[PDB]
Amino acid sequence: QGLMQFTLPVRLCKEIELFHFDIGPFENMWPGIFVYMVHRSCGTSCFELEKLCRFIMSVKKNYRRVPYHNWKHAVTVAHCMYAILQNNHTLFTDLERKGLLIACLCHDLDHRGFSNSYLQKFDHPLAALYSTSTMEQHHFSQTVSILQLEGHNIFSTLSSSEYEQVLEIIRKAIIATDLALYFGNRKQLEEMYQTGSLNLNNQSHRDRVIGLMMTACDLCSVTKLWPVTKLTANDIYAEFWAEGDEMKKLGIQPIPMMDRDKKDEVPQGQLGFYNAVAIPCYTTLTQILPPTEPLLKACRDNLSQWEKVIRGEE
Ligand SMILES: Cc1nn(C)c(C(=O)Nc2ccn3cc(-c4ccccc4)nc3n2)c1Br
Ligand SMILES: [Mg+2]
Ligand SMILES: [Zn+2]
Repeated sequence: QGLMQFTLPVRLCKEIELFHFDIGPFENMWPGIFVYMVHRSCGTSCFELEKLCRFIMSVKKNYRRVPYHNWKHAVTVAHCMYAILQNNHTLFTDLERKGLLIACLCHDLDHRGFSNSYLQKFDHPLAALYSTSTMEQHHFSQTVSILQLEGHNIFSTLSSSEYEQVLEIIRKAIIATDLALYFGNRKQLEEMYQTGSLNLNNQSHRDRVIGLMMTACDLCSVTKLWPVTKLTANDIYAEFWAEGDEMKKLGIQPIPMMDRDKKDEVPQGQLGFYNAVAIPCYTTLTQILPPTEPLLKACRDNLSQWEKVIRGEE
């Protein structure tokens, strides 16, 4: 009988319920922040704590020391999904809520800071094992691996068929973080909502809405207060530019997003992205799940902050 709660300090206990929460620069608190989120989202009974803790720590170990796709990203993306699940209490099964916080913390396992594009032009062995969504099939592969280490099976009290449902929600959730897949997924959801045929009882439909949720959580840097958003931009471009450096070494002109000699275009490159991906993403999500409106508001605040960078007012 487990009378053992995690409690956070007052400021965190209050801020962590808000969508724009920043998990802070103290790495050693991030595991307690995740367990706290599982317990409130899912219950104290969801996972054997010894097993949960061991799993968290093996996930941490299999994230690399890159500027953006790192352990802090993992925990950030999982906090966004917690906030979505907490403002949509009744819409999700017990299994989706277990699976989705895990999917979020695993979604970029063993990321090296390179796009799928660069793996295919480098001719990386993972581009032969997996032809599309290369890094994403790999992240799911790494998650099965850690799940199958001794003491690390956190679903060990699910039946054979419940266990297979959760691993299938985790798989689809990780594949959907392939931003190449998002454009189609969002248009479909857009039509389904506007012709009125979107049904949350239809598993193929649920699967699209989770997919969208995964895109929203993954991109949640654009939904933070401006000082966080802006400082996280530096880390994103530090990967993008290292990737352009590697493209130039293969003898290919990278796109300007990856070319550090084109740092000047960055504010205009963020507008493109906010208009072409982020605003559309958080728009369709608010339409399907009205309580996520604060992600769209925050996103429109950061688009307005980037227009102010261009008009030389910062
Ligand atoms: C959060 C977040 N998650 N992702 C995947 C992104 C992203 O993809 N951001 C982007 C998109 C397109 N861009 C074009 C340029 C750019 C720069 C200089 C000169 C010219 C163009 N910069 C861009 N940045 C952001 Br934010
Ligand atoms: Mg990813
Ligand atoms: Zn990610």
